[PDB]
Amino acid sequence: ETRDELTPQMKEYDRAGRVWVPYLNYFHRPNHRSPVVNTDSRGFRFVVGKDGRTFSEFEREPGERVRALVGGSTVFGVGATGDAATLPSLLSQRGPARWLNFGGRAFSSTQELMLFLFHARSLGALEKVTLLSGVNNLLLFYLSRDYAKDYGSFFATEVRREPEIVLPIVDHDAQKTDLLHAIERDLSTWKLLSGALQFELCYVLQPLAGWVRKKPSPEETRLFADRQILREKMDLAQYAWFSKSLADICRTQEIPFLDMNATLSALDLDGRWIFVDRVHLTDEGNEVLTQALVEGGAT
Amino acid sequence: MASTTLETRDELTPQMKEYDRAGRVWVPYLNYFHRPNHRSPVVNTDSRGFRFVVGKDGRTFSEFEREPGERVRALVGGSTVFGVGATGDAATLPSLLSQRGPARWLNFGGRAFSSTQELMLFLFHARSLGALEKVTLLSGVNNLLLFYLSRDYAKDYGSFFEPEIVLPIVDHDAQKTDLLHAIERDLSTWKLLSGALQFELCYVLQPLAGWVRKKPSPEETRLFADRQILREKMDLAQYAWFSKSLADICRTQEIPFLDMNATLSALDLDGRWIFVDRVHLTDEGNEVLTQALVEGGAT
Repeated sequence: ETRDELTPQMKEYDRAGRVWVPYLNYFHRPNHRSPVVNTDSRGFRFVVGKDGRTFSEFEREPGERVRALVGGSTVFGVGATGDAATLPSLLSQRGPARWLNFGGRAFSSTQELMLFLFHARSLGALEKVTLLSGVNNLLLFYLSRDYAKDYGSFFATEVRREPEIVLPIVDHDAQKTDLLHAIERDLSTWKLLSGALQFELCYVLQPLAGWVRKKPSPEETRLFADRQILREKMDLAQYAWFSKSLADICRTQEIPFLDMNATLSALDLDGRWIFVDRVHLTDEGNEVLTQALVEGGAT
Repeated sequence: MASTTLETRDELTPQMKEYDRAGRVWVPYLNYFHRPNHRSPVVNTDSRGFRFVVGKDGRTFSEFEREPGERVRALVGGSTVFGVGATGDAATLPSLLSQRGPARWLNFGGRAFSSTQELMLFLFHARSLGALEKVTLLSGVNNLLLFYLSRDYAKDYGSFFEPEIVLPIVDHDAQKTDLLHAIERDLSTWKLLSGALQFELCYVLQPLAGWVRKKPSPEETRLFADRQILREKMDLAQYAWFSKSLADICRTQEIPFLDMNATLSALDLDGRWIFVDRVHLTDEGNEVLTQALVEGGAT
């Protein structure tokens, strides 16, 4: 099969496993061990710095400079061939400061914020939190049958089981705007935490294959050939609206904003193998993304 | 068959019928909140499930509505803040505090909430509230009660009403210090919010009938006659440990703390009808509590 042929590492992200967690609803199974992916006792992915030095369990020594990359599966590094090939590892291997992997597979913006609030007190002082996010809230909105504007939603809302707070959606395209509220509210909270914990904050719209203008590599073409939202609902008009909408939110709140889809389109990636699927990145993808992050002042 | 009479609950506390019917809905992340737009003589909730507050001159406040110049404070907690046991919205603590002035008080009581749910409810709605002068937390007991009802627990997250994050409890009494972590962690987030939103913060251990020294009223004697968790797990030894443990957390974080159980034991309430049940207050109880809160400097 193509996925096993070209991206064999994916069989291991299938086995990594999720567990139910109160409030968060889910996180990664802790203590997972494999050559591709390793998680510590709280479910956080290992980070690899220089010469194979591994960091986990919120370990922090004196004088260490620490930063946090927060997001979904792009931050976790689904599609990487190893812990060392993920963004936090690549960022740690370059810059002065080490980076924490606060990526949560399939997390919405609200789960990203909550994961940080649940553990912030164990991390020490952070210089910079970079948020690499956005796409999941758009995706899971269109995968939802019901939605609460004030709270948002998350993927496995099979968890839920006359007046209600979570209301049925009648027209996803006509009610789009409602999903922005959760992002704007979550960003406002990050802004509050930025000043209180004295870290710089940057919001980065994560890359989506259909939104990056790039002649695909032979590998990509074959991988994508194997659902109507990620298709029809996520067209370039959608990108136009979403990107603009998040840039407006961030500007109003004086949050540096960086749209990685536009950044990757401006680079010359024609024919380069960047994606293992429409959402996830290869090792080379992470290398390029990291380069663009550093370059864009988001690190 | 001999004629049937009203249950002691319906005869002495008929308003409890309305609290049974008021309703509870599922909400993501919070897991549950009050059914919105509920109408009854006893209890009313707005479009978000928050209870109505009655200010001076019988004026009702809801929907986070605010006028220019208003001084606003927030009472955050569980069913004691919500006002289960009251005969009307106007007999609840936020209403009693708003009538006294100088500020109007929001009812951020969530029925059955844990400390974590209380914090999340606030983080989900804070941006809509405007400036707050003081948040008063009236809480604690539920985290203890829910810990002893839980069969499983994740120390980093808590709980509410192949490896795992949520671990089974082997001995509640021996693992009971685990529940302090969630309280201390949430309080540190409150402490952080108090600085960023510039409001005063104060913690009040909510009353529990078994923890208040008071010769029972005749109503209370009938009502209490009818879960050992209340019988043996919440004994005076438990009260001693819990109260002292919360005092230590609050002193470390420089948060003013008030043990309402001790405050009420010191007053002359012998024979007075304070408790609708072991956890819920009468109207009279809310007046006593309000006076104690104001005199204690917790408002």
